[PDB]
Amino acid sequence: KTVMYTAVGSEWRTFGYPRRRRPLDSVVLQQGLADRIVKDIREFIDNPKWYIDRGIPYRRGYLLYGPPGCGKSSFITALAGELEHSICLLSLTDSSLSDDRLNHLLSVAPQQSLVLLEDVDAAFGRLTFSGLLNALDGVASTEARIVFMTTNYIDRLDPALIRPGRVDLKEYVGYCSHWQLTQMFQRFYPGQAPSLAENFAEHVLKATSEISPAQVQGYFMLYKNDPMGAVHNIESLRPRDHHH
Amino acid sequence: GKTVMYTAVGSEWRTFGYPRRRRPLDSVVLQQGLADRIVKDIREFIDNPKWYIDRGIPYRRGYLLYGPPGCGKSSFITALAGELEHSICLLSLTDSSLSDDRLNHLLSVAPQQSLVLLEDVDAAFGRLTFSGLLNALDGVASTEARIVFMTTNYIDRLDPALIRPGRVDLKEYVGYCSHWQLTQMFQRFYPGQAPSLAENFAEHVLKATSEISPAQVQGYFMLYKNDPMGAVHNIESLRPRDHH
Amino acid sequence: KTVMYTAVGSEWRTFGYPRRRRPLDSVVLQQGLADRIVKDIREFIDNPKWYIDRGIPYRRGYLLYGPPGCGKSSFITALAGELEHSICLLSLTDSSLSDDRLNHLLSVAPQQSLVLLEDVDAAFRLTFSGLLNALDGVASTEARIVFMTTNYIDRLDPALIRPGRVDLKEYVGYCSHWQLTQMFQRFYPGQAPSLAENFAEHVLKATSEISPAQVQGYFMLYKNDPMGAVHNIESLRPRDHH
Amino acid sequence: EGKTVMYTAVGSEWRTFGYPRRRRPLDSVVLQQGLADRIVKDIREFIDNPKWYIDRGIPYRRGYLLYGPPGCGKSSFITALAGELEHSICLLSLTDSSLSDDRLNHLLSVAPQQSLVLLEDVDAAFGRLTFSGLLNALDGVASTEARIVFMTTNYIDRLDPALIRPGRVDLKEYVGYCSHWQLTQMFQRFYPGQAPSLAENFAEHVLKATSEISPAQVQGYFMLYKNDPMGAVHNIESLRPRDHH
Amino acid sequence: EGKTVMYTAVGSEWRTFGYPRRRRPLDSVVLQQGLADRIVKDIREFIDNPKWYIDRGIPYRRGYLLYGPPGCGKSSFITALAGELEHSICLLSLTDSSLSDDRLNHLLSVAPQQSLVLLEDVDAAFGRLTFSGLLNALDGVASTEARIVFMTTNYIDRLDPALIRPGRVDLKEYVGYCSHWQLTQMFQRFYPGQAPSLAENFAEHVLKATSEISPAQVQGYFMLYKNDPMGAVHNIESLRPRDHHH
Amino acid sequence: KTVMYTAVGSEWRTFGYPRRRRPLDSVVLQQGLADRIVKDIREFIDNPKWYIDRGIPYRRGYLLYGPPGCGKSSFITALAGELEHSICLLSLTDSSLSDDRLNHLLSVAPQQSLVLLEDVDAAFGRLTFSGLLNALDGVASTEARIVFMTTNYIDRLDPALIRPGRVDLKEYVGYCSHWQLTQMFQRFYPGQAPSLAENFAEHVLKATSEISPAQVQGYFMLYKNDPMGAVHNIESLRPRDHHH
Amino acid sequence: KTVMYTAVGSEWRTFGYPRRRRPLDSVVLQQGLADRIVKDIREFIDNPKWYIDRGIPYRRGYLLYGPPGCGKSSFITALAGELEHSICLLSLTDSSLSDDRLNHLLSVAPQQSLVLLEDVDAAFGRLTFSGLLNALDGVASTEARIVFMTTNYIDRLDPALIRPGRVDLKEYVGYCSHWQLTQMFQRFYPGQAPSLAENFAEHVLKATSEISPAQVQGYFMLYKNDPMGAVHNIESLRPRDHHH
Ligand SMILES: Nc1ncnc2c1ncn2[C@@H]1O[C@H](COP(=O)(O)OP(=O)(O)NP(=O)(O)O)[C@@H](O)[C@H]1O
Ligand SMILES: Nc1ncnc2c1ncn2[C@@H]1O[C@H](COP(=O)(O)OP(=O)(O)NP(=O)(O)O)[C@@H](O)[C@H]1O
Ligand SMILES: Nc1ncnc2c1ncn2[C@@H]1O[C@H](COP(=O)(O)OP(=O)(O)NP(=O)(O)O)[C@@H](O)[C@H]1O
Ligand SMILES: Nc1ncnc2c1ncn2[C@@H]1O[C@H](COP(=O)(O)OP(=O)(O)NP(=O)(O)O)[C@@H](O)[C@H]1O
Ligand SMILES: Nc1ncnc2c1ncn2[C@@H]1O[C@H](COP(=O)(O)OP(=O)(O)NP(=O)(O)O)[C@@H](O)[C@H]1O
Ligand SMILES: Nc1ncnc2c1ncn2[C@@H]1O[C@H](COP(=O)(O)OP(=O)(O)NP(=O)(O)O)[C@@H](O)[C@H]1O
Ligand SMILES: Nc1ncnc2c1ncn2[C@@H]1O[C@H](COP(=O)(O)OP(=O)(O)NP(=O)(O)O)[C@@H](O)[C@H]1O
Ligand SMILES: [Mg+2]
Ligand SMILES: [Mg+2]
Ligand SMILES: [Mg+2]
Ligand SMILES: [Mg+2]
Ligand SMILES: [Mg+2]
Ligand SMILES: [Mg+2]
Ligand SMILES: [Mg+2]
Repeated sequence: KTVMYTAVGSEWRTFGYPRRRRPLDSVVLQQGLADRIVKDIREFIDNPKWYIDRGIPYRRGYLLYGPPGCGKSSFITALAGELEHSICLLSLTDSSLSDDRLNHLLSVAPQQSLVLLEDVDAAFGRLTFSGLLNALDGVASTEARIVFMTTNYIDRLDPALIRPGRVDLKEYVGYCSHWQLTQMFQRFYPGQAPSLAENFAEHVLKATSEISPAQVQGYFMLYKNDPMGAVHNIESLRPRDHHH
Repeated sequence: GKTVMYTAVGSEWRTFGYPRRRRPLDSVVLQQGLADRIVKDIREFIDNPKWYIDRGIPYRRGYLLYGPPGCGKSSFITALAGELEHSICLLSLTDSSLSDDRLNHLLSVAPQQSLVLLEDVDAAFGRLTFSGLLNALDGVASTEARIVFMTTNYIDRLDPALIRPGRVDLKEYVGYCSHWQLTQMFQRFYPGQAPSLAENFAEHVLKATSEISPAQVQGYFMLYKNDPMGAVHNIESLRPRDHH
Repeated sequence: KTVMYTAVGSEWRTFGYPRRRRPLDSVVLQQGLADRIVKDIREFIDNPKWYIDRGIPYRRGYLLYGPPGCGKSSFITALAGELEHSICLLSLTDSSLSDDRLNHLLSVAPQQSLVLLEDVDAAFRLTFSGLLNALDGVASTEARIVFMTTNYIDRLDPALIRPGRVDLKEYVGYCSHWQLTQMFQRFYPGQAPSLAENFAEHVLKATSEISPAQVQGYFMLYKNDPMGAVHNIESLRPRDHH
Repeated sequence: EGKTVMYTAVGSEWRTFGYPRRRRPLDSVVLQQGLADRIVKDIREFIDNPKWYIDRGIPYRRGYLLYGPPGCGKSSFITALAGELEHSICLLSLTDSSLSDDRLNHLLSVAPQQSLVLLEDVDAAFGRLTFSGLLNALDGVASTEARIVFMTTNYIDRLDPALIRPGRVDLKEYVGYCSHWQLTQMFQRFYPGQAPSLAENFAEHVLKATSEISPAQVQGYFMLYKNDPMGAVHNIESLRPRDHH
Repeated sequence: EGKTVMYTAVGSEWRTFGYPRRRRPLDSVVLQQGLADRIVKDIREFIDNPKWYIDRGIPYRRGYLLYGPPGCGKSSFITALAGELEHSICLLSLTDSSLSDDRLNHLLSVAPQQSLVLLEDVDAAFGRLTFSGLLNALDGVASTEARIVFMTTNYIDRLDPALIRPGRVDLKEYVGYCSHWQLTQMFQRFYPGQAPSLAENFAEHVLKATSEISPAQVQGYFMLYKNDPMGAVHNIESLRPRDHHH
Repeated sequence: KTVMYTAVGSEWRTFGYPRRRRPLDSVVLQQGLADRIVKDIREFIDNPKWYIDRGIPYRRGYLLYGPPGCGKSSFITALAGELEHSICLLSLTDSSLSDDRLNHLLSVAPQQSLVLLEDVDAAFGRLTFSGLLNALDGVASTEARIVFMTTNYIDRLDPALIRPGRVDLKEYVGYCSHWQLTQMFQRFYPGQAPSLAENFAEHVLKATSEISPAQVQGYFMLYKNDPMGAVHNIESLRPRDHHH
Repeated sequence: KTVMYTAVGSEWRTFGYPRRRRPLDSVVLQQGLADRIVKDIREFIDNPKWYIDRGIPYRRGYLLYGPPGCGKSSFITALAGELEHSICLLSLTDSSLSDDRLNHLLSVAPQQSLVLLEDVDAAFGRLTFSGLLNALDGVASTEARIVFMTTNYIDRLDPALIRPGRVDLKEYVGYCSHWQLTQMFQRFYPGQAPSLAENFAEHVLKATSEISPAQVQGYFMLYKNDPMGAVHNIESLRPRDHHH
């Protein structure tokens, strides 16, 4: 299972039921991206002695950035499941949250957890920019701590917030590649000819400029157990205005 | 069968007044095929949890009804709830007590077999933040077996991220009367008249008006109770008239 | 009598004494207007089955709009008396009133009452969407009659007063010839109709617009003096403040 | 013999303010010729004729607006009028933290009987009070009967017409700078038992030395010549307007 | 020997502020010739004539405004005047968190008898106090009798005429920079037993070295020449205005 | 020792330990300035009868003004020590401080104290301008009271705040004269030839346009017991930009 | 170990665990800078008598300024460890912090501690500018007190805040020199030929205009125990845009 924590005052409490792990394979990122992040984070988890020998704070931060519906929240959920880590949901835009409380919350994060700061562009007894920077990477910051940040708008982030030592790895999570379309078709319609996934991908890339994995999921939801339906109705993915 | 309304008191849902008489689905006249398409979609969602769990997809669905005042959004959602024997949870996003924390908890403890209703979601944009809403609707901590309905008169005011697939799965325009809605409404208000008389009413209404809401048609029929010939003879009164 | 209720928190409480009913006849609207509103509201009260058979929310809303002093508040008082209804005074500009409280207040309105929203233009704590959804939304209750007033209908959002929120909109204006003769005959009973005619003709020549409130105020200067009223009409010709 | 009781609002209720006050005699306030008589006649006709109102279905309420420049008789007249009618005065401040629409409605409904409710400087008003709350308290569905309201302002042009329409304000009176008649009347009150010809001399000369003079200025001048009517008549050039240093 | 009691507002009531103070002698405040006598005469005539007011139905109240530049004698005169009349002083701050229209009305109604209510810097005023609340407290239906109010300001042009009309303010006096007469009078008070000719020498030379000089500046100058009248007369060029270091 | 008081509500309380007196001689003001202020304040303390005979409020106020680091706070500390006076630290920018509280605090100041108002330019329930003027010199002001004000910005002070009777003596406290440089050198390096102090002063005034006593102190701190070091490294006092 | 304190009201409390000391050698500043600050601060700690004899307040202040990720927070941590000093974390942007509380907090700082004001540019019932100046260097300031300030933006600081006697030593902490690159390579890859560190430094300075030590650390983290990898992949440090 994957345990979710939320902040209640200065302490972390479980949020609802332990959740079924989303399998990492059920999230289709651009080719090699999932492997690169998993390798990076396993190398961090496996090498505390390398950090302590060199006097380096034993912490790592990740930033996933890009358009809505491309896999940021889903990937972090699946990654937590893959690493048997829990997730601490830390809201930076919150009445009770002070610099003092943030420092304490980061210091008492359950072990084997990812601290998740969603939509960190929207932050900027209340939090200050300097409080956030010094909690993430300052004199009092604690060790064995992994932080994930997300944003739709990396251009809005102050460079100081995401410099190495606060964010160690930045990854763009984008609209579907050819490879993501064939991989997603094969996951939703297992045991079809690879040639049929190819047919689907070629035609989607000709009917669209940009398509999110969320749109691809939503389309396959209209053709449950109907792979030929999925391949025949691709013109419906051509963008269409709202009614005015 | 009745329809139970819930409102939020703190972090919990409480019944709001009496159980209400179900509005029959047939008493709401949407554009041809629209009601059937939404009922089919939502029954397919309710009937297929295993399809979602097998593929690791969050078992949640969101609906947006958009369009001008008086065209059937609130009445359809009431009737739909009745058809599916679902209750309705009335969630006001513009509300002093509602924080990101409370919204997360309220969505997590929604009565089973309920539609969470967010009316006028354009008017939303401690207290609630835009990121808190997006992450409650589709984020790491969002709960399963959850159906959300949103409405707006102004879809052009909504941020794309709020209504992307995975937050909103189906968007439907609910507009001014078609020819078909006029004949269907005439036959419901004046049962056992010749179809030719409903036709006469529809043709003449569409020549006297550029746009007419179902609410206006209802209001007109209210002046001609049990007087179908009255309704057919006084259509020039629907030609728009200034306030004094 | 007519009972007035005001909101205390989420509940309705009586306001002062039960009031003497104002007779409907003592409020003089434009010819046919009062009869049309009474007929409409009695048809609503008498026809719940017509609504339920067709699946229509059993609710009706009224908007009276127009210049100060022409009969909106007085008519609603008299109408309540005529229908043996009470009145619930709901102030939309009020510190304690939230969307939640408004919903609950409309749901526990005493039966056989008119909910009165005076000066509904001045509302736009309560949100616009909260008001619209209380008046006509999923949780709105049945057997409910709402009256709205405004001096400024052009300031109202169309969504607030669309059919299903407001079912009947009526303009309440400055005196017609007919209102002037009817008012003269009520204030000076047992005079020749020709004397009411003399009064009306001369008032319409001395004035561009005159409210019933001004006509009442004028007759108050000539209590039991109908000849005084007919002789001093040039005093109604508009005169600046100093 | 009789006194005038002042009430102020404490929460939703009226309480006495200090001592019962000695009545100012109506004759000690000198308004323009006929004005005091017209207001007294109007208000006595209202007090004496409840049946006329009830028979015709008309709300048994009356409102008065006194308007004009500072120091011309508005507050002093209302004090003297209250004394003449053996009425108390309820001092209602519309600019006040605690005052809501709800509290105003309740305060007007429990006003001591035989009182004038006084709204001084009603131009300066425009939880907390709203314009609609004030209009509906003064003349709306829940307004109470046997109620007399007096409003004052220095600035009638700032008042919304809806606030002072008939049924909220029934009688509007301008209270202005001294007429010839007010000058002779004031001289005769401050210097009783002088020849009318001496009051005439005073009035003619004051109107030649001044464009505008308030009764408050005339009172202030007579205060410099207590028991000295010839002094008052001889020093009128001192009333010619003079800059601040 | 008499003292002067100072009161401040605590809520709706007046309380003594520190010790009873030594009376400043009226003669130790040097106003322009005749000004002090005119104010004393006016205020004694008010105190002595309640019957004249009651017979004519006139509110038994009087208000005074002293206005003009800093350091010319407004606060010191009012202190000395209070002492001369054996009156106490009520210090009423109009710019104050707790002060409402209601509280001001009550405070003016329970002012200790034989007191001057002092509103310093009344230009700076313009729940919480409103303009109408102040006007109606000073002269309105509920205002109380046997009440004397003193207002001061450096800026009379900033006062609304309604605040200072007769019946709120009955006497306005300008308190200005030193006349020739104030300079000779002040020299004779600081250096008793000197020839009038020496006070004359001082005054003539000060008026040639300065455009404007406050009594406060003259006091401050004499403080440099305690018991040294010839020093005072010899160092007058030091009163020629001199910039701050910039 | 010198006792420091701070305001707690309407009353004065001791702040920490009694402090070692800074010797007056250890503060080097422009030639004759210290002597003129000491003479003035001793003349005030010694002459209450002169004030009472003439009816003059027995109060005196002082304003020290000028650039940062030139001796205002250190002089007032040393002066208090020389006169065996305590110091009352009155902050005018303070949430709790009302007109009422300021009046009471000035009236109950410990006897034989200087009331110190630092940075009086920065002031302009809560304090008002009129409250401050009337506390300093008004009807209820108390006697035997000495106030010191400081500012870096005398041009920002309203003339009414610092008129005679509120402020009786204004003194500018400026950048080093030749005399202050030789005096400071002789204090930091006792028992050197006057010629060496001269060498130091001449060269500092050629390398600098403006130098504060604080800068001279800071320089001598780099050359403790090294007077030749001090004389040899003067080019280091030539102004240098920040790395920006 | 190194003990961290944070403010709780008017008093200092330990923050989590005593931390492992960062060795001073693990922080690579520009050549000679570390030695100059250590020498200065040891001279201050060792010479109270020199201060008391001359009447000089026994206090010293330090300002480290420059771009993000160049060694300000790391150096102060390591310096505290080297001097066996604790660190008091004082947040100037904080709801509860008044002028009064700041005065008291500076007066009861644990002995043998550095008071740390991070991001002092961001400060400018509640703290005022004058309150801060008078706490740092005023009549009531306490002795045996060491303050460190940092900023990314020294141009935003008012000169009065950082004048000698408030700040005694200002040091720029910048992007990597040639010397910092060879020193960092030799620390991360001990026992390699100096010639290899040289190869690394020359090539990094040709591929970059500016590189922070934080970026160098981040790069070496990709080549743990792979010095030839570090030397071969330097073109990867050439700046690269975020995906738009
Ligand atoms: N790369 C992906 N592979 C598979 N499913 C995906 C992917 N991206 C999105 N989805 C599906 O689409 C929905 C949204 O995915 P999610 O990861 O929450 O997107 P996101 O990038 O966090 N969006 P946002 O918060 O709006 O910036 C979920 O139901 C996912 O299963
Ligand atoms: N399509 C429809 N079929 C039948 N009745 C309708 C329809 N649309 C509106 N009405 C009637 O008109 C009134 C208002 O309908 P409702 O569904 O509440 O509108 P809405 O679209 O939610 N309006 P709004 O909230 O102002 O955007 C109710 O009395 C309905 O019975
Ligand atoms: N049509 C009318 N017939 C008889 N009396 C009327 C009429 N209109 C107004 N009045 C009288 O004038 C006064 C005001 O009437 P009312 O109905 O309160 O006006 P209104 O339109 O509600 N004014 P307002 O609130 O300013 O928009 C009352 O004293 C009524 O008796
Ligand atoms: N018409 C008048 N007759 C006699 N005395 C008057 C008259 N008008 C003003 N006074 C005197 O002048 C003073 C102010 O009178 P008052 O009636 O309070 O004026 P007002 O018009 O209310 N002034 P304001 O409140 O500034 O608008 C009192 O002392 C009165 O005695
Ligand atoms: N006319 C005067 N005669 C004698 N001393 C005076 C005079 N004016 C001012 N002083 C002295 O200078 C100081 C200020 O006098 P004070 O009466 O407080 O001035 P003010 O006019 O009230 N100033 P301000 O409050 O700033 O407008 C006191 O110490 C007085 O003794
Ligand atoms: N004239 C001086 N003689 C000797 N030391 C001085 C002098 N001026 C300043 N200092 C020293 O420099 C430091 C600050 O002096 P201080 O008196 O606090 O300056 P200030 O003028 O009050 N500065 P500021 O508050 O920024 O306006 C202390 O360490 C003093 O010892
Ligand atoms: N000069 C340096 N030598 C060695 N490691 C360094 C150096 N500068 C930064 N680092 C490393 O990079 C990270 C950040 O260093 P740190 O001292 O916190 O930066 P800073 O200058 O305080 N940054 P900032 O607060 O953003 O202005 C830590 O992981 C350090 O180990
Ligand atoms: Mg997301
Ligand atoms: Mg609706
Ligand atoms: Mg009305
Ligand atoms: Mg008045
Ligand atoms: Mg003064
Ligand atoms: Mg200082
Ligand atoms: Mg740092």
